[PDB]
Amino acid sequence: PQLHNGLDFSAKVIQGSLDSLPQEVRKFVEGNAQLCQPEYIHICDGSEEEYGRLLAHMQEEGVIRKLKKYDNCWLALTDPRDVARIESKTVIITQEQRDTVPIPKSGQSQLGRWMSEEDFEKAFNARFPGCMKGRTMYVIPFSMGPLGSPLAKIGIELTDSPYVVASMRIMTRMGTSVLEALGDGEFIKCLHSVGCPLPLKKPLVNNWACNPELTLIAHLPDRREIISFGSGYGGNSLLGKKCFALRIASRLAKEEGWLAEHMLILGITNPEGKKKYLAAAFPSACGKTNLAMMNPTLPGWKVECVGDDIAWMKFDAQGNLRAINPENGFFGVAPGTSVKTNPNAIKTIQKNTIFTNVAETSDGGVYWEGIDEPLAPGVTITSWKNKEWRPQDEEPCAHPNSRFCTPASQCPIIDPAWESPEGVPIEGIIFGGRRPAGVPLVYEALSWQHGVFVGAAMRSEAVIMRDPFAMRPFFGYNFGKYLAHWLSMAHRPAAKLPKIFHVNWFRKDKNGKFLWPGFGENSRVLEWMFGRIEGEDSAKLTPIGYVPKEDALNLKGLGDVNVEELFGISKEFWEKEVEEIDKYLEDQVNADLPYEIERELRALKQRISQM
Ligand SMILES: Nc1nc2c(ncn2[C@@H]2O[C@H](COP(=O)(O)OP(=O)(O)OP(=O)(O)O)[C@@H](O)[C@H]2O)c(=O)[nH]1
Ligand SMILES: O=C(O)C(=O)CS(=O)(=O)O
Ligand SMILES: [Mn+2]
Ligand SMILES: [Mn+2]
Ligand SMILES: [Mn+2]
Ligand code: NA
Repeated sequence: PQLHNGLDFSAKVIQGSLDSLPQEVRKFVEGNAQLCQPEYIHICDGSEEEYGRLLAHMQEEGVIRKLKKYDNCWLALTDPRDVARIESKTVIITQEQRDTVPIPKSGQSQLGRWMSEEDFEKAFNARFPGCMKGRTMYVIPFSMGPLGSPLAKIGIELTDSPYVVASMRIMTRMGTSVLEALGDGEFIKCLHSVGCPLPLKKPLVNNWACNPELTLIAHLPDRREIISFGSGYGGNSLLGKKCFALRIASRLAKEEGWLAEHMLILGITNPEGKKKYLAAAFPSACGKTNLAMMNPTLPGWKVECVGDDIAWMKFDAQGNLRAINPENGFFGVAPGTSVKTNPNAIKTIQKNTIFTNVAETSDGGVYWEGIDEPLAPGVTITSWKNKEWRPQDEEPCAHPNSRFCTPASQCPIIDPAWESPEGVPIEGIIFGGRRPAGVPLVYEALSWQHGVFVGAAMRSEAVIMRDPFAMRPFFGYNFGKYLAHWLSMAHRPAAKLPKIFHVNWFRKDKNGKFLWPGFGENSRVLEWMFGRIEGEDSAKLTPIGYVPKEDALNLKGLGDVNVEELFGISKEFWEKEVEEIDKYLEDQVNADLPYEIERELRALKQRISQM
């Protein structure tokens, strides 16, 4: 088979074996080993020992610190240049631009960023050759969704970051059982490098290898490849999450008749013990995680979490909309997480949890803005920038996009069906964002077509930005075709279309205070939705859809909440709103805008005119 050694990197394999790997997985590893020139190859087995030893190695290297207050919890602090998903360096490669984004009239699309094959190939060749010199290439075999669910898909991530390996063990199902379940089946090829070959040319900040200048997160859906360079952070480096499970998957979903969405999934149970599942799409930093593991204030009600971020949904042969959480953990925002805003998070993150860019207490614990847990006198705080921090410093102690990475299995209210291979049946879909004015607390769509329009029309504070379906950063293909795909669900055989709602937690009076207390009190909104799905006559028709009737919302124990301002619908506001939606859709979607969405816009405009 060889004149010399071939492309045989067997000699550098430090765990597992290239002979054990399926043939196509072997080619992927060896081809990229030849390209990236790692010193060693580590094939991940997913075991506790591997995990423990990896964490101890990172500990030795100064990459993570042990949080000695908790049971097996860890803290990573990044280079301040590498702190979040970067949309501007995120691209999708296709033959035709129009398959990736609609061609905007104004010239700049907000619906994705296309790059040509030719331009990507140059970018790739300027980055990856030799990029892993002196480092270990980890081979991470992972399943998005419960192992052997008919809805689950398998990936292989190659990375030179141990932090990514650890984080992927929490956020996916990874190891030898995935390889065994995979066999000779297809898989998504995920390549990641932090982009800092040894010896280091540039100096390392906070022991966090990254390369901001060359950062590029690419998707090649026709090759089933995700190729990410230069960032070690979250959605840029944990390739199963946004890159696979939203961008690549949304495209697969369209081709195969299912849906891959930026949605939490929760089970809600009323005082009678009657149970329904709801899916909800809010943009990043707009409260999915708070809702997904809500502690409902209303007596007798019970919320259980299936997932807090991604939903894969498909109508089964019975016509129920079946949803799975393709993730295995929560990669949740840390700041804001108190006992009051999110008690079930506080209990999940006690053990086996990795923290990134939060502050550290002198007694080995974690701190962040809005934690609402005062410390004993004498307890001092090390910031996320590794410096001493008093409450009267100008800066925050934790970065605003600082995160925890915690196993889903540890959540006290994790739903008993959260790993059922068939998924949970969705009966309602909720859209929402941050709107300080105009938009009531809750309303219900008049039809599937109106509901799809409601999704398409979503807007949210960062400056109120457009974020249709909470998917603006994540569409794997043409948004217009995405809308067509959603609308097509109405013509499926026996499909039982969920009720669609829109919510707004963030409406404010003219002094800028929140008109609604929210958090646990949002169970009062979910009550209404529950009843409306049941067929109850609790709804009054308005121009924008159905709102709750007077006294239909249980406001017992809230007292003097202003229903007037909170449910108010202004003609003047909504005239402006429809005009802005019209111009956006005309500019950003144009020829790919489905007729039915145009019709809903014309209908909404007409209903508003009659006010
Ligand atoms: N006023 C109000 N704010 C809320 C509520 N729920 C969440 N928030 C706010 O939303 C933020 C937390 O939401 P995140 O966890 O960042 O949002 P997310 O949707 O999980 O974001 P990703 O994980 O990045 O997708 C904090 O600023 C909270 O104050 C609510 O019911 N009322
Ligand atoms: O931005 C989001 O919606 C996230 O969930 C965080 S990340 O996975 O993109 O880093
Ligand atoms: Mn070393
Ligand atoms: Mn998200
Ligand atoms: Mn979240
Ligand atoms: Na560090």
